[PDB]
This record gives sequence, structure tokens and C-alpha cells, in this order.
Amino acid sequence: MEKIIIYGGTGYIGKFMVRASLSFSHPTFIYARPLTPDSTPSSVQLREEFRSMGVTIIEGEMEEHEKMVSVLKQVDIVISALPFPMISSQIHIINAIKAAGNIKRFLPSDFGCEEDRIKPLPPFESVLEKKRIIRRAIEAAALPYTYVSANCFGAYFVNYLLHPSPHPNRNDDIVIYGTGETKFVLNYEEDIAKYTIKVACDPRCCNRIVIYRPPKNIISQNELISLWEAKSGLSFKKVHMPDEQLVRLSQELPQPQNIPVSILHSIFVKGDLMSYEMRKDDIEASNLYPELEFTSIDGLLDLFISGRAPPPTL
Ligand SMILES: NC(=O)c1ccc[n+]([C@@H]2O[C@H](COP(=O)([O-])OP(=O)(O)OC[C@H]3O[C@@H](n4cnc5c(N)ncnc54)[C@H](OP(=O)(O)O)[C@@H]3O)[C@@H](O)[C@H]2O)c1
Repeated sequence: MEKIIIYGGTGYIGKFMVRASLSFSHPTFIYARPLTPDSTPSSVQLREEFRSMGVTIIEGEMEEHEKMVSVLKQVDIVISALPFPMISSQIHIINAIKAAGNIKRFLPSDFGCEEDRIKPLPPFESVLEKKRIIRRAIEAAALPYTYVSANCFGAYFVNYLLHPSPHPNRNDDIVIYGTGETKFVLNYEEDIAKYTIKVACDPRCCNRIVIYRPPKNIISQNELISLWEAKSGLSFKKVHMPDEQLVRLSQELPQPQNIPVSILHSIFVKGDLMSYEMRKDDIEASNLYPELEFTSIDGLLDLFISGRAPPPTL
């Protein structure tokens, strides 16, 4: 099987990718920054867990070109799950990949919306521009790539939008962004990870934009809430944050506090995750692997009720 190295492997979505890679029998590696006295105990725990699972951990800084090239010459696929503050640093990955010359595929840290076909409010557009610059650098180096639009991380957004708790109360306030009829897609993290590993090894997805849009996971905030209320057995106080308020906040709030509201405006008001139809060269992943299936929204919510869903995260 193809050998896979993951940057940001100890991250929120990164850890799912590492486990999926191993589960699909791929020799797995991660390039990680050296630990420090302030390293969160969580980051320390994950590295120990990964090592015990057979993951090869290469410790180093992004600026260590020779170290990165040496490792990349030993693998076939590179997947980056680095966070926004580290997006620009991916240029070092691109340079090490080109120097190595043996890499079959590079998946930059996209995993969101399809940045090349949307234009959100200034605060969000600014961060998206960093990801676009990485894409332009990939194209300039002529590297084999796959740009993944994973759409909404399932557990991440259910926690954010519904904040499930042991004992819900009528007054545990539910916020609806915009009017709530805008369609978006919610995909469970474990599935996003599994499909990403398959996609990275699939020749059909080389040098292509791949979108995770399983038909059963397309939903509006109002539909999601109705489903959640039916399952939770109670009616929540629902409040709206209309388009105008989100726009106003994106302009009046300081940075980076103005980014969250800008992202919510893009996803739930402009509907940038469903305001476009699949293109010719565009690939929808749920149609690719008969052996795989995206967990339905109903299934994702049951995961939360059963108390087996990922915990809240920043
Ligand atoms: N579609 C969606 O709903 C959605 C939601 C959230 C995120 N995303 C996207 O998914 C991607 C990853 O997001 P995420 O939330 O998973 O990221 P995250 O959890 O914040 O990633 C942090 C990870 O990178 C490392 N790291 C952090 N700061 C670093 C630094 N200064 N130098 C070196 N390594 C550093 C960490 O290693 P340590 O263990 O050493 O700390 C950790 O592995 C991004 O492209 C993001 O935009 C999409």
C-alpha cells in the first residue's frame, strides 16, 4: 500500500486521518513539531498513542528542508491537516515535495468549502486567500494534487450549533444564522478521514477538486433543529442572528473575532457550500467507493445521544 505522511497529524481532523490511514493498511508517518514544556498534555498523549499504533513520527520544524526531503523520499502521499495559522508554511512542504520528486499526491489543508468558487466577507476571504496562494504554488510546481472540499465537519458543527448536553433545558438557547433555510452539508469526521485516504490513493482524483456532498447529509439549520428536537424530546428557545447583524459584526468586531461571524455568514446565509452545482471535472466522493458510506445526519445525531461523539473543541 502507498506510504502516507501527515502534517498536523495530532490536530482535530488530523488525528482522524492518521487512524484512517493505519486502518486502511497504509504505512503511516507524521511530521510533527518538537514537544515543548508548554505542549498541551493532549498533544503529548496523542504522540504516545500514535507511536504505540505503529506510526512513524518525524520531529522537526517546517524550515528543515533537508530533513523534510529525506523523509518524503521514503513515502508516496502527503496530506496536510495544518490549522489556519500554519497554512502559509505549507510552502515548505511544496518545496520539499518538488525536491524529493517521488511523491504521487499532495493534499493541502483545504477541507472546507471550495475556495476557488466562493467569495465571503473580507475577514474570511482574507484567510481563504492564504489557501488559494498555496494552490497557486502547487500548480506552479506542477505537483500532483487533490483539493478536498469536505464541507462541514459533522461533530464539530453539531457541537457548535446544538451544543448537546447531558440534560438539555428549554432555555439552553439555539441560534439560527440568517433565516435557517440555507442548505449546507454535515459530514462526520471519521468518514471525512476515511474518504480522504481513499481519495488520495485514487487515480480518478489526481489533480482534481473533490467534494464530499452525500445527498443524505444536505440539510438546513431549520431541518437540523427540527430533527434534534424530535430526538431530544423538547422544544428549545430559538433565536436568530439575521444576515444584517452578521454583516455588521464582521465589520465592527476586532480580528480575529470578526472571522467566526464571517464564516457563519458564508455557510448559513450565502450558502456557499450548496450555492453551486457539481462541475464537469468536479468529483463527488460519495459516488466513488461502493465499500464506503457517509454516516447520515440521523446517524451523527444518534452518535451524540449515545454519548459516543467527539467532544467540543475550539
Ligand atoms: N470544514 C470544517 O467544518 C472545518 C472545521 C474546522 C477546521 N477545518 C479545516 O481543517 C484544517 C485543519 O483544522 P484543525 O481544526 O484540525 O486544526 P488544529 O486541530 O488546530 O491543528 C493543530 C495541529 O497542527 C499543529 N500545530 C499547531 N500550531 C503549530 C505551529 N505553530 N507549528 C507547528 N505545528 C503546529 C499541532 O501540533 P501539536 O500537537 O504539536 O499541537 C496540531 O497537530 C484546516 O485547513 C481548517 O481550515 C475545517
